[PDB]
Amino acid sequence: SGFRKMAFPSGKVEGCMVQVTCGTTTLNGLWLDDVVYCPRHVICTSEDMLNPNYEDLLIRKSNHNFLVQAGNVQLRVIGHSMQNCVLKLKVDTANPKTPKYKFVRIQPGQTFSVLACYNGSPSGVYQCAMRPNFTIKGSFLNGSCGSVGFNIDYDCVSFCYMHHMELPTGVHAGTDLEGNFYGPFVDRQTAQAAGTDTTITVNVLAWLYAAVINGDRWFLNRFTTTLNDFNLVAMKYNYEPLTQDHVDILGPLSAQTGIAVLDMCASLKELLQNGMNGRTILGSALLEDEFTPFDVVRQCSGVT
Amino acid sequence: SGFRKMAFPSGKVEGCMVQVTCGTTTLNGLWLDDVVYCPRHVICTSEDMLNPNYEDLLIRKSNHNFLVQAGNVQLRVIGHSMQNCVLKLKVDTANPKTPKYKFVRIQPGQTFSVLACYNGSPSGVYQCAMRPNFTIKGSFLNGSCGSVGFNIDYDCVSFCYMHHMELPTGVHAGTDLEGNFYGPFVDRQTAQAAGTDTTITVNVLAWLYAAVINGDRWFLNRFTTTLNDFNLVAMKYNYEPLTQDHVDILGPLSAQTGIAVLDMCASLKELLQNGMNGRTILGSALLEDEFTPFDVVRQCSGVT
Ligand SMILES: O=C(c1cc(=O)[nH]c2ccccc12)N1CCN(c2cccc(Cl)c2)C(=O)C1
Ligand SMILES: O=C(c1cc(=O)[nH]c2ccccc12)N1CCN(c2cccc(Cl)c2)C(=O)C1
Repeated sequence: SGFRKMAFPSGKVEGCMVQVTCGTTTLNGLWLDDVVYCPRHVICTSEDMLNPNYEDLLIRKSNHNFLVQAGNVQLRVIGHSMQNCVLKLKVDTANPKTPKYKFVRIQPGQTFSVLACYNGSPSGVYQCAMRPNFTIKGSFLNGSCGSVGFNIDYDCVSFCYMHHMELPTGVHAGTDLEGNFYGPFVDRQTAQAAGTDTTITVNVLAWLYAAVINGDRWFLNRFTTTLNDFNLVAMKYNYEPLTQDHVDILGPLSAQTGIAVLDMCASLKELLQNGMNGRTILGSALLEDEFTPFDVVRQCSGVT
Repeated sequence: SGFRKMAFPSGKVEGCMVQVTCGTTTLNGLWLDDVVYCPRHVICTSEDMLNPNYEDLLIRKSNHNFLVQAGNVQLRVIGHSMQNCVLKLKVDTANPKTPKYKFVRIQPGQTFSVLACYNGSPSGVYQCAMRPNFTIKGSFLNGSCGSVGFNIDYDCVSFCYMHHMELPTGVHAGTDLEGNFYGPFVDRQTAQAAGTDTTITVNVLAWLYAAVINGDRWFLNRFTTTLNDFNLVAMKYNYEPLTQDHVDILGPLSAQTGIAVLDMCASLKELLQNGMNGRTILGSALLEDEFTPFDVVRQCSGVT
């Protein structure tokens, strides 16, 4: 029992973190095989960031201007190229610690772990979700760029995120490992609007299922509702619409607890309409939406 | 910016996790040098746990009855001994992945990361605190015993906790790496009372400092208070008494924000007396007490 915001063990990713310096800018790189991946804004000076022309800035850079250091050892850069918003620096040495890996572009509402890094050294690991507005509520300071988000399936690391930016509002923006930003964000120091941050309904419900499994059942009522009735309430409270796919995905949680998905929907409807009345659910005084049904199942079954 | 419950990177500890089987019981072990540390209740059958006599149960066990498996390789057990509530199994091979390490007994209110494991394989990592009642609010399932809690100082892992038990209330009890339980708990399947779980006041204040640093400043008022006036309010709300040592420890946070510790105390006093009024602080609708002043400083400075 117990429910915590749990991250994947970071060992496989720690073995991939390197430092990338270009000019006066230092950030993190991801070394997999003989390629180091990093945000392309490593080639920018703080003056360039207002309106960078990355192709022109990159023309002035050669392989020897990219300093890549793995631990205390310097890697030799034999090639460099830009793929969307990431640079791929080909090095002469394959990372001996390269785990089995994939690059995946995740959907909003999906969760992943971040290994926050500074100067190629890992400082911490935390779990977060890709928000419906394509931002992440991370914890990143100066030099954290290049830090990655990932999931692990037994021994295969699916890298899904690379940190690039912090918006004026303190939320974070980044790309997948092919350099495509999640959202409408661009790697420019300009006024960028995040958009409405809605609540991931299927995740709140999965967390209500974990709460029931964990003995916290005060919020369960004698009511049911329909997908349409529920979604009328969900829209008013800036919650994502619940679809039949979400209901299907909650099936194992519904089967384990014996609580039909629509019955749990009615409990959530009353929690939204009446608030928590000073009470807590799983030690929280608000509805948590950064646990997918896969995360709840995993944390309540023991998958290593 | 951003504030998250951040754990230490778990790589150094993942390299130490092994599986320990004795009879029909399998749990996790910590392999450091040529010794595997594990809960002594690995020698108990589910019938023995009502009132085990560990010395007598241990007499019936020989080195060959302890199956230790590191990955898919079996380790040879050449010695076994009991130290308080832990078994120390001497193996013929030193762990090649042994990091620099120490064994430390932590104080209540101190935080640490847990690498939750099952069958010697790491499944997740999360951050928690040793509660003032010497329990931990973990997330552990069947087979999680032997999972460890640690802190990292650059390259030195200080192991502080080994998981042993789940109380009937769902909170967790365990020992330091010398086998001494934190609290009055005993490794027996018996009715054990946890005690009053008070709030770690110095940690709530450190988190209020992180909130101010992170732009969440609504709760700051025009008032101050005294250590004695504050503690009168703290006692009523089951908060730990704040001492001059706690005030000293908050010094760097007070210096960085320009807010005197007693002024922050008055803000917390009003938050306790009036509640949050439906508002949030760092994305939470309750006062968080599992971030020490060292954690807040570390997460707001970038220590790797
Ligand atoms: O290192 C950071 C940084 C990242 C972060 O998440 N939090 C911080 C908090 C305090 C100070 C700095 C940071 N930078 C430099 C690059 N950078 C940027 C600026 C413009 C465009 C692009 Cl793609 C990137 C940033 O956003 C800011
Ligand atoms: O593996 C677990 C377990 C640990 C846990 O933290 N959560 C669980 C949730 C569901 C089912 C089992 C568990 N056990 C076996 C040993 N055990 C025990 C019993 C008596 C004494 C001693 Cl020292 C230990 C337990 O408390 C329970």
